[PDB]
Amino acid sequence: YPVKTDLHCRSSPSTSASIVRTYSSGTEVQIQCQTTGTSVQGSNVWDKTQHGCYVADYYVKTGHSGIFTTKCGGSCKPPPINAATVALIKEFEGFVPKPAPDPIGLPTVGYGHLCKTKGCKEVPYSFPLTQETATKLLQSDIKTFTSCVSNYVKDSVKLNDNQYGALASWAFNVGCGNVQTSSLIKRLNAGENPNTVAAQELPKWKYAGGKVMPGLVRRRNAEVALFKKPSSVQAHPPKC
Ligand SMILES: [K+]
Repeated sequence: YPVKTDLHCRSSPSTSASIVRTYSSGTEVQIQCQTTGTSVQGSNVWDKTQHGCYVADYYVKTGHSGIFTTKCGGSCKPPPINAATVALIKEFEGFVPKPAPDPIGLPTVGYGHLCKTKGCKEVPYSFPLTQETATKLLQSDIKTFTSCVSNYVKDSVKLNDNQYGALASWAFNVGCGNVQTSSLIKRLNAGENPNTVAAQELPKWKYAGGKVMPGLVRRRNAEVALFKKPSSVQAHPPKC
């Protein structure tokens, strides 16, 4: 069932409970079970979703007002990437304020955003982009990659925000399928010291067309330096 608005998914069926994640308008939810809690726009019905958190049923488009399924009788979103990670991706992707005017093939904008159309009008920000809107665009794009990193790395392997951000930057560059089959993920999951794994594995990802690319050597070195940058903030597994 689609949510009718940006809808908070809470740890209990209560507007006072902590927010586990927020579903954007139109996102599909599957209802495990329903319960009663805080009245929202005249309905006290709350739905437990596929993520194990609770949403106000008023904002889920089901065709029902009352409880219609099992009575009851979460999983934190990966965090946004930090400032240092954004700065690294901007260094290596550059900044493009507007799409090339009449492009051959699909253009880029912002910080390495590949457009789906030549006009790129499906991007939800006005052209030209500013540093602010390029960053928001990047935070949206990077969700694919923080999601797959956080999926493939075991939850017993704690990564700080710099480590997580470095992997997100790598993943964005190489794609999730490559992350999944990487020795990097394998060695992290075997319990090897993360900084050692990163330092040894990331520099291997330097080849294009059988040829070592200086730009990739440079990027992997910057990703290694970010990975090893000390932090006491845990990013993986997510906390909420
Ligand atoms: K995981």
